[PDB]
Amino acid sequence: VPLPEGNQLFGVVEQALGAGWMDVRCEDGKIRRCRIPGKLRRRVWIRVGDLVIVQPWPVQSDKRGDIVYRYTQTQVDWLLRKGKITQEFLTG
RNA sequence: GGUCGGGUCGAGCCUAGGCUCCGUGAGGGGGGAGAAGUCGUAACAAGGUAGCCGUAGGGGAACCUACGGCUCGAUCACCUCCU
Ligand SMILES: [Mg+2]
Ligand SMILES: [Mg+2]
Ligand SMILES: [Mg+2]
Repeated sequence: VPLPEGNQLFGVVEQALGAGWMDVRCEDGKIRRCRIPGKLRRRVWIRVGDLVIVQPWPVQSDKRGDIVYRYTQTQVDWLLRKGKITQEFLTG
C-alpha cells in the first residue's frame, strides 16, 4: 500500500545471489545488485518475481540499492487496476 | 700584488656501465571474512569400500586407484602367548 517517496522506485526481482543479495530490475531500465536490510530479512521471505521498493545507495546510485518493502498480491493487483504501473513491467 | 712556466692536492660537473629504493601499472595467482546462490556427500558409528602416512598416475569438486607401512580400526569363529 505505501508508495515510493523521493528517489525510491519500483522493481522486479530477477535472481537471488546469496548472502542476502538480490538482482532487481527497476523502472528506469537498469539492473541493480541490491542489498536486503537485515531488519526485514529475518521475517519477510522474498522470491524471484515480486514488486518491491528500492532506494539506490547515495554513492554510485546506478548498480546498488536497498529493498525496503514487498508488495503482496492484493496490493499489486490494486496498483495494476489503478494504472500507476503497467503489466509488461511485471511480466518483462 | 699582476702575468707566464712547472709539480702536486682537490669539492663540483659530464658520459658510460653495474647494483638498489619510491610511485604508477595491462594481465595473472592463491589467502581471509560473509552466508536467504549452486553441484555433490569426502570424514565422525563397521559413517555404509576401516581411516591415515610416503611416492606415482587419473578425475567438475570434495576425491579414486597401485606398491610398501602404522593402529590413532568395529564384529564373529578358530589359534598363540601371559597373569
Ligand atoms: Mg561417506
Ligand atoms: Mg568411508
Ligand atoms: Mg581410475
